[PDB]
Amino acid sequence: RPYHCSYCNFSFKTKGNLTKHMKSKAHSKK
Ligand SMILES: [Zn+2]
Repeated sequence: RPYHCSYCNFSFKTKGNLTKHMKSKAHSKK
């Protein structure tokens, strides 16, 4: 699963999704 948050453990299956997390104001300015 090459799609794990840079903080949580919210894993996805693709980029469109992982990005959806890094898209919203989740928590990844780094
Ligand atoms: Zn996260």
